[PDB]
Amino acid sequence: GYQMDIPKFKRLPRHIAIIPDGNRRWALARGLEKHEGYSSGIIPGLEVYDICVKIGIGEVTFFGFTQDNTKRPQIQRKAFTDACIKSVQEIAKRDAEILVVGNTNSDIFPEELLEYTKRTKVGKGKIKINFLINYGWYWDLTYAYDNSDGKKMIENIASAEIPRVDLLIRWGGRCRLSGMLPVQTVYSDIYVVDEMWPDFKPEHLFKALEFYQNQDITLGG
Amino acid sequence: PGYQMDIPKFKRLPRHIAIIPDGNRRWALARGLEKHEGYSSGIIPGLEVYDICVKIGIGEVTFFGFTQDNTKRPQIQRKAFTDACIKSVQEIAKRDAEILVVGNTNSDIFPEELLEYTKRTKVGKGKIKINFLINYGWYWDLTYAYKMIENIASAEIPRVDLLIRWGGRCRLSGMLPVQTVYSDIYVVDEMWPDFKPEHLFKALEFYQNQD
Ligand SMILES: CC(C)=CCC/C(C)=C/CC/C(C)=C/COC(CO)CO
Ligand SMILES: CC(C)=CCC/C(C)=C/CC/C(C)=C/COC(CO)CO
Repeated sequence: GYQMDIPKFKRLPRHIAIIPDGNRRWALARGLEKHEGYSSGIIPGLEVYDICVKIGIGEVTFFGFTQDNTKRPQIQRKAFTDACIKSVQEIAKRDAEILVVGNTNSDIFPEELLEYTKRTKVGKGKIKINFLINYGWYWDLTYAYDNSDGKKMIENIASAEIPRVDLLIRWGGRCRLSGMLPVQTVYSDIYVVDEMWPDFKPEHLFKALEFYQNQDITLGG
Repeated sequence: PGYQMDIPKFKRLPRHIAIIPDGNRRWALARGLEKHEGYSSGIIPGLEVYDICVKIGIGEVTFFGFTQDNTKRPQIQRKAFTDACIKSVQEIAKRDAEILVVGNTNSDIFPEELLEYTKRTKVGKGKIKINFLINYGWYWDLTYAYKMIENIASAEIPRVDLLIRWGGRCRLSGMLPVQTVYSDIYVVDEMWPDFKPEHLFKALEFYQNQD
């Protein structure tokens, strides 16, 4: 990417979840149409990827779009779907183990991303990058209720390949999960960046990691 | 002008508030008390939240009491938080509420005293729903189903609009994963025993400012 001066951390999360929210508000603030902000959301994700590789984060899960999101106008659906496709394809030009998780039994799931629905090594690998594409919390839990029993259910949710989230970072100033991986996020420390996702700065992630290293982790204990 | 600051008028209210009354052990340690001594100082704060919610007309409040995960803690701490949870429900039972306790009753950790409240119980004039999670667990809740999603253990408890957590941590600690998927979360840095009405007022200001 480009040269940064990255702070030293005493403790790092194994698995970060990213909610790249605020693209529509960012676009409206600059006098663009709501849907135009998604096309300015790709380079921020590449900056997150570059920082995580440099500091040695093992796994990053990006919130792409949910089944709930596909209720929005067509022009928005096309914009966020196009940006999700480009994002996965950009990580595919780099060093990663890519996994896409979402409901592939839908016309809404992009054909371009089917190849990534089993973990796929690109370049040298050595960081796990997950994308939630046509994901839904309800679809995720009900996958287990249908296809499992009892103790087995939890192990058989749709997102079962994605492990517990240590740190969840959300851009766009809202403090809410928007149904991201309810099972993996029961204990996650949540950090909210007030700036919209397209206004990403390395300091956003540095401040989130400073927050994480200051937390007492009990995982329900 | 009066003893207490007046309860503000809010332009938007949540239908359902979740409360995580965290920080009791850190509060106790900071005062030079033993870890388990914080819990008994967390009961009056709950009654203050109850009183304020009745005054503004909040429809439903769910209090995080203790989880199955929490019963991994030392016996002296388990007895302290269990005793304080029992007292809390009994104090609401002397007032005006529709009380529901949700939790795994199939345990010698679940207090016999609260079995009568595992079906929704109208006390006094009712007019507010008060829920307590007692020996609750997210894993127990989701697996209880064994349509299935609508038959989770906590099915009677609706979507949480606003979740307020004391003790400065921004995390759910497995509180109602299904009901909290879209919840707005407000964190109070002060430990729960240091509850002030302004904590709840600022949380409600936060909620009414959301889009
Ligand atoms: C690693 C890389 C390269 C990109 C990762 C970030 C990403 C998926 C950017 C695509 C833009 C996008 C649809 C963000 C999703 O925002 C959601 C919440 O607000 C839905 O509207
Ligand atoms: C409505 C009323 C009156 C009281 C409700 C609050 C209550 C049950 C107090 C009881 C003691 C207490 C605070 C327990 C909470 O501790 C948990 C959080 O950290 C442990 O996991």
